[PDB]
Amino acid sequence: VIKEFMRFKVRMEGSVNGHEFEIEGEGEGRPYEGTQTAKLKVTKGGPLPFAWDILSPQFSKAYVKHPADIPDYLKLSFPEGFKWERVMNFEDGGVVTVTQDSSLQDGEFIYKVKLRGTNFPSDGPVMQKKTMGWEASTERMYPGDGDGDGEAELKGEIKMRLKLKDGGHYDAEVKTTYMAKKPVQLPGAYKTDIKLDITSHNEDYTIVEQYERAEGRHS
Ligand SMILES: [Ca+2]
Ligand SMILES: [Ca+2]
Repeated sequence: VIKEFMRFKVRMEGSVNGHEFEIEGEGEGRPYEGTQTAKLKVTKGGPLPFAWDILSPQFSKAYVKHPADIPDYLKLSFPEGFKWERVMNFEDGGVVTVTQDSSLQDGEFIYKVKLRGTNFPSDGPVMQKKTMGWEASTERMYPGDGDGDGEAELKGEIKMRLKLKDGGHYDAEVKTTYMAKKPVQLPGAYKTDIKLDITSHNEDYTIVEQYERAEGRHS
């Protein structure tokens, strides 16, 4: 059901420091090559009064290139799909919590995202729009119980670093649990190398295009 070229549609509803917004977008990519693009539009609550960069990692793990000897748990979960739940703890106390549902309908992936950002300092780089994209990251994957049923799901941990417009960096610690909707084979521990670029945007980041390349490899 996962072809060599796949499209997706995404909707996000969120709030950051109480500012509510909605985003609708579409994407496409090559799931076995690990590459994908997305075009997002802010349909309500724009222009966003905070940095786009805290949203960009929430817009697609079916598109991670995996070697044949690492089970591709998230690809195997389809057509039913999977859910994920993420916490990002930023170094100045801001927090982003995300929940997401991924399914396959009419030959396309369907993503539904709910996001809540809290406690960003009013004078910090997120609320002041002083960020300039993510450095490449490495997510460390491992099987572990993330939902209290006693059975392992797939967990990931990332140390992420955002570049600052005025010079410097700004760090976040991220934990995600990925949960298949049907029983499928979990891998052992491995790592995923990820690089996400904003490839174009209008001046106020209400229409934004992203590109991501992601590849799983042995530890
Ligand atoms: Ca579990
Ligand atoms: Ca479970």
